[PDB]
Amino acid sequence: TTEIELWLEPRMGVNAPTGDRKEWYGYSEVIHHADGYDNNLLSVQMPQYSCARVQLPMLNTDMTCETLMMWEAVSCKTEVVGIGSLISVHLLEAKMEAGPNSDGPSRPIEGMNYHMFAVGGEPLDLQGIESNGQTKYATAIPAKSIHPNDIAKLPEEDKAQLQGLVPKAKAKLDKDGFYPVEEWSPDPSRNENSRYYGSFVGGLQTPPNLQFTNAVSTVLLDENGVGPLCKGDGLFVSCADICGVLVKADNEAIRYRGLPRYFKVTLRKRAVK
Amino acid sequence: TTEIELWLEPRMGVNAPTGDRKEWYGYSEVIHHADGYDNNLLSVQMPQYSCARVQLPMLNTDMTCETLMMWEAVSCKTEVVGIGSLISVHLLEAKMEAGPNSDGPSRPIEGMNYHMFAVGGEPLDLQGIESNGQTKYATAIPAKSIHPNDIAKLPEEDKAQLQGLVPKAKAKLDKDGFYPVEEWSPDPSRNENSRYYGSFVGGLQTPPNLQFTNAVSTVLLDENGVGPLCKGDGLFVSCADICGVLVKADNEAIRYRGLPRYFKVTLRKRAVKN
Amino acid sequence: ATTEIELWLEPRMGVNAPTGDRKEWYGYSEVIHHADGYDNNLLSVQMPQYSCARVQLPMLNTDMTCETLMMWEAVSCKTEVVGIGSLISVHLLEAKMEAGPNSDGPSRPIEGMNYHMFAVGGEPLDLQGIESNGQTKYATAIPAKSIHPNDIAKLPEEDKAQLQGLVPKAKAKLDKDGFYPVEEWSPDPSRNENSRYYGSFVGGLQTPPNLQFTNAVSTVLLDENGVGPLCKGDGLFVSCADICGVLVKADNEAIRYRGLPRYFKVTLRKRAVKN
Amino acid sequence: ATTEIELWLEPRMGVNAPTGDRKEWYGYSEVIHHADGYDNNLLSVQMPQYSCARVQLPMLNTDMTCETLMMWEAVSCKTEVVGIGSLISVHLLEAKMEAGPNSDGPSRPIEGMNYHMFAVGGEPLDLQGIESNGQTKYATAIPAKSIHPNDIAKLPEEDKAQLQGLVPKAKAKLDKDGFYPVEEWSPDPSRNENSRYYGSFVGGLQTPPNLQFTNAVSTVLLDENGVGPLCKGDGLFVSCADICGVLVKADNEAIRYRGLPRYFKVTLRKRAVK
Amino acid sequence: EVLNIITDATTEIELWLEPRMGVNAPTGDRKEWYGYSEVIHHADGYDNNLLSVQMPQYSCARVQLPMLNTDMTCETLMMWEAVSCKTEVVGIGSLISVHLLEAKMEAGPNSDGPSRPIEGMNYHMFAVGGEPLDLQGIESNGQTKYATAIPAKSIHPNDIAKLPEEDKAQLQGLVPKAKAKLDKDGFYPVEEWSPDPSRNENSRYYGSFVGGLQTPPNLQFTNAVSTVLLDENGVGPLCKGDGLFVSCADICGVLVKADNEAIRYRGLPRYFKVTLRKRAVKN
Ligand SMILES: [Mg+2]
Ligand SMILES: [Mg+2]
Ligand SMILES: [Mg+2]
Ligand SMILES: [Mg+2]
Ligand SMILES: [Mg+2]
Repeated sequence: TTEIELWLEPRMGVNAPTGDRKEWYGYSEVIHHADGYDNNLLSVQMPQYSCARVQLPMLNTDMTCETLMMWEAVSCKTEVVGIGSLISVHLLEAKMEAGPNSDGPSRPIEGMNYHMFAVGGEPLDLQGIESNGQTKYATAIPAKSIHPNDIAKLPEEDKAQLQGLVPKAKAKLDKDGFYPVEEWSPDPSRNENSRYYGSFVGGLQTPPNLQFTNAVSTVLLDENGVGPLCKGDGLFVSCADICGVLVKADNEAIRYRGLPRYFKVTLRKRAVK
Repeated sequence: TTEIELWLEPRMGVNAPTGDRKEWYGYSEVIHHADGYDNNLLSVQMPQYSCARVQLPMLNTDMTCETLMMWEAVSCKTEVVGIGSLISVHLLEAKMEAGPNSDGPSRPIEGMNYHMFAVGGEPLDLQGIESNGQTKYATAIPAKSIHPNDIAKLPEEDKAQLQGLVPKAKAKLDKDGFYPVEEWSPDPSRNENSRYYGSFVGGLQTPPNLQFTNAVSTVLLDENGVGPLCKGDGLFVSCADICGVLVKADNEAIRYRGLPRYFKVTLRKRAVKN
Repeated sequence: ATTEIELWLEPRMGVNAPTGDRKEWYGYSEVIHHADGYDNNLLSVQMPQYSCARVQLPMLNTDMTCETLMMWEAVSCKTEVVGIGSLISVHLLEAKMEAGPNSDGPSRPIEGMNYHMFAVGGEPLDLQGIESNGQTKYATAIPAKSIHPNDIAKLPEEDKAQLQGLVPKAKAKLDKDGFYPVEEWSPDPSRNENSRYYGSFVGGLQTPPNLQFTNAVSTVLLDENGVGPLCKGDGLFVSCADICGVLVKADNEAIRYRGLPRYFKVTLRKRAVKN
Repeated sequence: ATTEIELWLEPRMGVNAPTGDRKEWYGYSEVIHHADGYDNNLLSVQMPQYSCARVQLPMLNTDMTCETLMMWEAVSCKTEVVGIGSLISVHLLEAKMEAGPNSDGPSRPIEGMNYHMFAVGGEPLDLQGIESNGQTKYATAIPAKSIHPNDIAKLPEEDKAQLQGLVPKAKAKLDKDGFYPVEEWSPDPSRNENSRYYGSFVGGLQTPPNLQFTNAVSTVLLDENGVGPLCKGDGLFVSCADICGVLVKADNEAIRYRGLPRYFKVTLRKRAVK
Repeated sequence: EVLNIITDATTEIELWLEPRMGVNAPTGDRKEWYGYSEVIHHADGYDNNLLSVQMPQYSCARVQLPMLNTDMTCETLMMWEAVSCKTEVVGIGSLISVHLLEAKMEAGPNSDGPSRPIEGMNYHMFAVGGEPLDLQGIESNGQTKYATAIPAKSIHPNDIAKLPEEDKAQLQGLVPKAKAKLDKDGFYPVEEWSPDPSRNENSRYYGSFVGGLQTPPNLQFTNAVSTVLLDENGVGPLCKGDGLFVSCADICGVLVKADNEAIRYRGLPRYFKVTLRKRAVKN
């Protein structure tokens, strides 16, 4: 038996409280309707998956032996923190929800809620897609994010295929704040050594629906009673928690809002062949 | 136990990234309110079911034996991929969700959500229906789609019957991207060797509600512990996943949007009476 | 010992046949306005009704005088609303456009009130009558095209406000297809001891319709003592009503209800009873 | 050994009888305006109330002084709201039309607040008082048409803001039908040991009413020790309240609450007690 | 070290927790709005200082249980173990009111219709533990201006983390130093403090949130359900010092002012009934 705790901070676009965008950590950069067509869509405008690898106590001195020991993740407790902050109606720079001569409340955080968490023994497998195959993305050296066609490398005239399923558009979630949610999803064709759980509610004004409790556990064992086996004695957790949007007052454009997620994974030892 | 994996790409109307409509693959053609009355409704304006038959390993050397082996589908995992892409508020040509002089976001994908998947040992049985019996449909040779009255062959003065249940309007889901969702539904009076599961949320602005996970399975065994029996060593898989609509900015017409679905079907060998 | 029974029930939303002047709106209701029943007489074609049918089962007993008889017992059923995919249409005929007045957008889809109920019993489903407005004016026909609670209760005109509560005399059996309007009749929970009914309702004019369809789900009809509905006279009685929303006309924004057909598959067994 | 009990509870939305001047709006409330209770005295007919009734059961004991006595024990119940189909009406008398000003569209259907609760017990249901506005003005008549929390707590006027929280003195028994308003009284969870109540609430003015009806479902009334409500005095007490939405008037856009009758079927058995 | 249960070994506890939406007492100038928050405007906290009365807070209370051990230096002692509890929000029916004082009218400009009912954000949580509930701090806006009084009427996450002004944007993520214990009624704002899942090993909390300004409130109430407080090992919270700690917060929606369309939060009281048993422990 053993237990592992850690926090995953949100990666909505502004992924660090530094630089010019310092004051909007935990948010995305402002997004307009023609972005990606009038201009190049920035990394800071695309909410990304969070990820982390935890080094577990190394179990095998000689890895050449036929019978080895491995950490097996049996269950997990996970929770999104800071949900109470979403009741705010005094949001900075946010649009007022009232008539022209009023002094009413600001728009609260509302809209798209995308929530996923994953526990596995190796990086999460991702499948790429594009809502618009010809969306213009900015490029920097080094790269601040990675998009499906950076791997599939289809000709520019063939990028409409990315609106369906491109088998070459696959990747591993091997870097935090690097894979945009709107382009990558957990790959159901793989992820045999991982468990992921996701839900999505669209719309711009949809009421956010979130729960939080410390009395619920997610069992990670499969039908055979075997959970994720941590290769290299590494535990891989990943998440994504878009909780809604903020509506700017001046031009009504939006930023996504994310919240931190907590993990407590319970592991046992298993002998493998 | 053997597992079979495959993807079913969406057939919303623009069913291939080729031609003039190449850039809107995975979407439908633009739809206006008077389409089908002011003109002929196009096949690219009607989302259709996706289907595929998978050839399984041949099991029998002689089909006249009283006892034969058949592949039995016992369970399945299925998932709609690309759900995170539905958060986009920078959609091409989409209507802006803000005031007249603003520079706000675009409408995200929202509206009708029609999600169904099916696993069987033979093509899925379909039942035809029309919301408007007198809807005008375009015709090409060869046909790009098939409609209920193409089989029922009712006189034009009797097509209002298709707004109810016309028993002669039956078909098998035997062609990918051919049977429109708005005209064909899984036939509950048949499909004894298939299992289908469907859900529908209407409206044009409804927030889409979707889930994705790899820790959930659907048991395909019936009350007698028998799953679909693959006739001719063929596993038949069907789906249709309308995830909402995109609203044009210039004239506010809509395109349906669909997403690919994945299948992992678990099968075993069963001996049956012949 | 065992038998299965299949049948369809076509919707009875008002226009109950693809014949006559209203032929093209079979499966819909007649157009309804806010003052109908007040400035004019409300028509039966404007009132969705329950669908019902009696299925003749194989005869079980020869001498009906015998002390011990045999009855068919419905144990389970599968039921499904077919044609749900047609509700995605945004090109509905004569429908209001869902966009700015100077656009060329889609039509309003079928949305709004969803009233879904099905029933299986050994006798006609017992109904209880009610009125949302006691003084609603209903058209009169001989023979009648529909029946209303006061046709049975027969209260004086000045006492019809009682029908907005519960009038015990306002009771009937669902004994005629396309005859008992939904807005006036409900399953009677004070009876129906030999029937099983399951119903749900979601109101509003713009509510998104929420419907499911599958063939891997059954409904067990046995009660807490393991007894299902016993078919009297060797007759199986099925009932249903499936309002899936409304259509909004473009010219004056009035509405029509819309329904879809429902399928039944009931499994029955033989059961001995005392006469 | 075992008995069954049936009874109907008619709604007490304000107009609590099909007699008098407000005869035609039985089953509804009186019209409610925003400034009512401030511009005037709020009427009892403007406040939906709980229904209740005591059902006399067969007498069991010839001497209430014996150490061992028999009592009726309610083990399970079947309850249903009737008339749900009537909520589809879009031709409500005097109701606001939901269409453009030049149109001839349908009326507003019944929608908005849904407050549904039923209770079964061996004695009157215990209630706890509250006020959303402590200084609400209530009309007075002799005999009283309803009762309010401060009629029992008897706080001075300048301290009535306490009733916007928890005032322990504002307690009462549901001992009179069409007498205790819903907006002032809730079931008291600090008591009601000999009762079972089940309630739900969806607010707002335009929320779609969501209701179900079936005769295949029962509610078990036993507690964790397998004991149900014991009927003191051989009397069974049932209570309810079923606000199903509001009607909006066309002329001033004010509202009436609308309720529906509720049916009860309670199964009882004989139990010996000390 | 938890041992076995001792089989007068049980007891029951009841109490009410009144809402602390900001106006936390029916006294003073804000007396008439007890159970509500103070009026809130969009630019509050930016062009002025946000007040304690404008920030709904958690309710909490300690219940003194019967003393179990006379000699606290004994090797084997006994503690109260909370096994289950019933909890209920009272006054839910009051939320049907459409004649709310000073509330905006929901009708056309020349009409006389109903007021807006209570609707909007719903935040409902309750917690039962053997010690104060652990809290984790956060800020929706890092630079929100908060009014300060001596003594303080509420506490904010940066009062503990003590970050410099140019680093308060970290409070929009997870600042580990911003932790506290729910040890004071009407003092910890809901919009800044959440139950800390990295701690609270001796507490059980259950919460849900539905946002938006016009969302229909959805609440239930019944006396026929219990919440089992035992963990996976069959051990409920152990009450250190024979003290039972109950916490809650029940924002049920907002009231919209008619004159300027600004809002007040509204809360309702919550009831608790905790069942406890005697559990042996090793000191
Ligand atoms: Mg695989
Ligand atoms: Mg069949
Ligand atoms: Mg009866
Ligand atoms: Mg008590
Ligand atoms: Mg810990």
